[PDB]
Amino acid sequence: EKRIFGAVLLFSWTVYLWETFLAQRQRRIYKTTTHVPPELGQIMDYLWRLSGRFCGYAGFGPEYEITQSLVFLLLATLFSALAGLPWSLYNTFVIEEKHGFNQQTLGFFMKDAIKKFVVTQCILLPVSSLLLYIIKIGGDYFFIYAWLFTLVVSLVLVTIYADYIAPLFDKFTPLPEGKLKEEIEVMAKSIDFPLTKVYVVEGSKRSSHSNAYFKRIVLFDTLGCKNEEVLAVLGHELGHWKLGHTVKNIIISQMNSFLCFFLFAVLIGRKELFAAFGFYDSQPTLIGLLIIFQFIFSPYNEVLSFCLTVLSRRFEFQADAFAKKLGKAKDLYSALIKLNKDNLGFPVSDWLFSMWHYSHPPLLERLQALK
Ligand SMILES: CC(C)C[C@H](NP(=O)(O)O[C@@H]1O[C@@H](C)[C@H](O)[C@@H](O)[C@H]1O)C(=O)N[C@@H](Cc1c[nH]c2ccccc12)C(=O)O
Ligand SMILES: CCCCCCCCOCCOCCOCCOCCO
Ligand SMILES: [Zn+2]
Repeated sequence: EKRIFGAVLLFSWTVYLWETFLAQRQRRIYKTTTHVPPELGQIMDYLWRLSGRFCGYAGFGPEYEITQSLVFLLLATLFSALAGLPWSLYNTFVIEEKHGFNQQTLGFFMKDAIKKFVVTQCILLPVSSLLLYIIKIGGDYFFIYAWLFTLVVSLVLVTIYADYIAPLFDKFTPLPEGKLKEEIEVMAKSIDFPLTKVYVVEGSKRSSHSNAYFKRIVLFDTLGCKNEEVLAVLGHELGHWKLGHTVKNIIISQMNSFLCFFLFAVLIGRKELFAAFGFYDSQPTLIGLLIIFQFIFSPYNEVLSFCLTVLSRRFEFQADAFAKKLGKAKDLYSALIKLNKDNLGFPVSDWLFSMWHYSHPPLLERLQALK
């Protein structure tokens, strides 16, 4: 039990020191690189027991484990929401305000935060009661049904999100008739993309930052770029579809989900895993998920994150190359420079920090490839 606890905590500190090291190398570049390089002249000018206590003053005794688990889920997410709030306010209303990006008031910010928290609970708790029940009621192969249920939930959520969740938080409007709407339609036909409707999301209610999303096409209103540049960026986006990157990501995530539920099944009988974290008299299923998925699986989670980051960089070069294929390299080149400027991206990075962290290859590497 001591080896387990100690190893989780030492791994945490080790990752933290590695990431502090990397961050320092990147911060050094910001303080050091004080004029435009020549490669760039043309590019820029306890809680558990507390939850039981709430349960028993409402008339629910310890035998009601899922109930206590749902209380814990509420308090844990509330605690994390509350401790994140000072930081999010400072980033939005000091950093983002200072550099010209924030567009929202404090009242919008708090309305938004409460709504996101409520909607999260509306989905999280019912789904959690069922998943926990499934785990309890189906071994020795419970993990197959646990996996299948999370796959179905994931599928439902993704299928309803556009119509039923997203409009609670953002304003979507059809792209107006004009020259851009028609060239998008031409391009979509050209690749057999069954384009249905083009929408514009009013991101400017929040921020002047811009970002294109991956059926329907949704474009930020802050995306700005002239029409031929929007089209090359769409060309790139549609490359993620033609090349099957989205399907590969879905398969990876469900294979990973299968593997973790299997290993959870292997490990969840080990009472030493619970004792490591102060659970002596009981082994609640949810606490089990927490310990195994977040603490015990720690090294695997880190290696996989890193592997997905490398893969992501590879997919981005491939999507750029698909837009080149479509004949849009010159416009994509232009588009990436202008978005880098509107969003104030700094186009020099430390090679180690960027290898570890960047899901998108540095701008200069993307421009060279488009040439
Ligand atoms: C051609 C480009 C305008 C659109 C293109 N979008 P795309 O790569 O297809 O997809 C984006 O990146 C993926 C990693 C994510 O999984 C997606 O959710 C999405 O954020 C892109 O290169 N996005 C980069 C570049 C970028 C767009 N807006 C930004 C704002 C700040 C910094 C960088 C950007 C990004 O996500 O960052
Ligand atoms: C006995 C092994 C310690 C070797 C690695 C040092 C870990 C330091 O990271 C701490 C960073 O996080 C700040 C909060 O933790 C402070 C306590 O760290 C003391 C490490 O013994
Ligand atoms: Zn992309």
